[PDB]
Amino acid sequence: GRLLSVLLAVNVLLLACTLISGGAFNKVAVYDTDVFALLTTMMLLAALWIVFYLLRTAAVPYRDAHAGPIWLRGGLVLFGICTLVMDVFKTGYYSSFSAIKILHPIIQAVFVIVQTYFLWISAKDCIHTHLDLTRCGLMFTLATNLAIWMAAVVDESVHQAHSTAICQIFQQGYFYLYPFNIEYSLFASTMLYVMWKNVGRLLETFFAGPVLGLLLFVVGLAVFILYEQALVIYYSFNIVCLGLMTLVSLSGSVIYRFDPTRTLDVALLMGAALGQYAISYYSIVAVVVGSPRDLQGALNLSHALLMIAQHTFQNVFIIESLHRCHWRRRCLKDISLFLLLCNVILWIMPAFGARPHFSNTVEVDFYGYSLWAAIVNICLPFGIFYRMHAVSSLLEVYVL
Amino acid sequence: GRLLSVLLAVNVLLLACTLISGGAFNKVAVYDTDVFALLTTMMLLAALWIVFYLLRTAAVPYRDAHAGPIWLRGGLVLFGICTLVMDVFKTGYYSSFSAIKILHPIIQAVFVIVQTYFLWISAKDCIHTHLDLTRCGLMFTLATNLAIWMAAVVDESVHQAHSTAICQIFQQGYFYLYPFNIEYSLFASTMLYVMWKNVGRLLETFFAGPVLGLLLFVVGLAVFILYEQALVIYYSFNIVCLGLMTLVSLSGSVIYRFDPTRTLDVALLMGAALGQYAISYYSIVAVVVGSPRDLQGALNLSHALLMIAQHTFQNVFIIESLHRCHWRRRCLKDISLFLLLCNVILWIMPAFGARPHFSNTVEVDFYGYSLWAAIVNICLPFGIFYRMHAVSSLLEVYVL
Repeated sequence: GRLLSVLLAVNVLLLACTLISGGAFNKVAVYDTDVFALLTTMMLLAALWIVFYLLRTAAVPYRDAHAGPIWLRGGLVLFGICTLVMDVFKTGYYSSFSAIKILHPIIQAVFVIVQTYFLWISAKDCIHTHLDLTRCGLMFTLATNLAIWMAAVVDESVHQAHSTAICQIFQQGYFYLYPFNIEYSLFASTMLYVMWKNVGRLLETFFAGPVLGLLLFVVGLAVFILYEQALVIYYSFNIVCLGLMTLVSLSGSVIYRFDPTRTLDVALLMGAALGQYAISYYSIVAVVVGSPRDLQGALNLSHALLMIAQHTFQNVFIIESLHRCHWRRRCLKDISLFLLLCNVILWIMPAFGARPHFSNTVEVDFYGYSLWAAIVNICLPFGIFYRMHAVSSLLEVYVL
Repeated sequence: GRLLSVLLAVNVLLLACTLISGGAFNKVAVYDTDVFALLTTMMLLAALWIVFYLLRTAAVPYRDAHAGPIWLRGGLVLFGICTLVMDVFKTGYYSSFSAIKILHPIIQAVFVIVQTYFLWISAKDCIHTHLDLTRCGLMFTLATNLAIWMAAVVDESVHQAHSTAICQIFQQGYFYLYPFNIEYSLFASTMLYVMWKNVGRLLETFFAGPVLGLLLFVVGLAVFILYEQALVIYYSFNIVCLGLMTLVSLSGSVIYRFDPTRTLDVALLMGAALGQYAISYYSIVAVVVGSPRDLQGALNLSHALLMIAQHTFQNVFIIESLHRCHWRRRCLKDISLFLLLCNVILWIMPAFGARPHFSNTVEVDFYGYSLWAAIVNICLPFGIFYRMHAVSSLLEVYVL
């Protein structure tokens, strides 16, 4: 049943994985035609099951509470809208001409609309019935989102590596919104998995931190808009933000030392941080084996090490605060604010920034454009997910 | 605790993964020096924990029964000995000259000896104490085996793609035993994971089948020794063996239709079959997008489809028999014998055969030598694992 559903998801996802990675990395010709045909079939079958579930459930005597956190649902709709805009540019590019290539955007739009509505209205639904059928359907939808994710990463790693009409605005706009589509796939997959296990079950502040964060929030805005090289202040600000975050988060852990449903929260928090760990690890290798000891190289190495340290210490601080000061209660409510404001800026740059991010120029010549682009496309969405999860967790700590 | 141990394993394995895949696929120079330094550190720390566990346990009031099946332990020792022989060729190649390169074989030999002894004498041990410390140690050892597995696959996919003294016998012999080392890593990882969850818990035949299998067993021997191209009888025999296996396994399912601790057994059986599914999927793509409709192409496509069908139907037959004929009880004991004999030959060819296997010549020009070799090295060990698991399961069915 559950194992069968898992096996099904894995087996069908494995079939998509070889089709996506076999027809794109072969030598004779790029066979992406069957990739779109299978992807269209997956969403159409996934959408058909979803509407069937909606029709037959218009069952769930008890409702979950932590299954649908607002940050998860909000990101799904925000990236779901971006996926719809991406599909508009998808069809807008198709102003020429194969048939399944044109079909793919429309069926994708229908699937994302239906899936977003279904997840919004059934995020915390504890299905007590049709357990056998729904588990396969939920897992099939989970594999569908991961199949789109895998295809999107491969498609991005091919067009970006290899770099008619007004299409330029339609093409580049379409290719700019891919990370948002990948973000939607990651956001849809985690909530589908949350519902899959949720089947057949019944269950005052100081005036120094926020101002420091707000100026960092304001200065962080002034940095990435400036670039919309010969600049080293982007690294300087990021080091200061990460360095301050590392010390501030660590200090909060010291204060606690001086004086349930969380399992998924830690797993998502620690698991999503692996995306930045991997990027930093590749960055560290590229600077100790590649570029010499220069200003840019030293700045990149310090930025990667500070990213690792900040992720680790913020994670341990959030974990400790989740488990749990006459004058330090206001301080504790103040530490969370500085990190929360500093997490939003560290969310904006990777998400809304350009695909060839500034903070990676050595790992470009060290790993090549294609390999480094693939690594970034695989890992950075986990960084965005971690940023949102950390913002939500810091809001929870402030509430507590 | 358990999650922390998992996180630890994942985090340290992720660090090894980027180091192995970053220092080998970069552009300036192949930085495998730090790969051996980290790998040596991992086993040395893993070996130190294992002997520490052995010394302090020379605790476990109750013993598991299905945790250490004989096929799992036997394969570990068989491939553990092969790993020791591989390490002998490893040091035997080092008849020149860096320092850690020479150290790596010796520490690997110590680690494999200690780990094989530890797994043999503690396969079914239900650790009721030191749960926190042992779980991290078991998971760290699990990541150590996977780190060696990942390094072995990358090392194999690099030397094979790029193709002094008598070393030729020392080098080629060393490079021939890599799949056995990878097999040991897969075998060590699964039993380490079996013990990780086993912490803090208290729990007559007919005369037509065997002769058909025995001649197929004998003929199968006569095939692969012949090659130790212009030959198409290897495909002809494999199709006959797989075709007969597909019909025989399916027929056994029909007879049943006419009239607990297994969760890991199905997961290992179905999960390991993914290795052959992936190889077949890549083979199917290479023949419908690449080579035209020729004798070799049609034979390869039929072989891949028959592999998929045989794996699926054998899996469902084994699963159904695990859940569970006045004159058909002898038949049921006879169906298992034909598949069991036919699984041994289908085990011998991928394991003891040459690295450029005969059954893949199109997926060579379609995917390139490097990509196809990497795919085969990733997937085929799962096929060998599945063959052994199927042999053990068919023996169990014959006993039942």
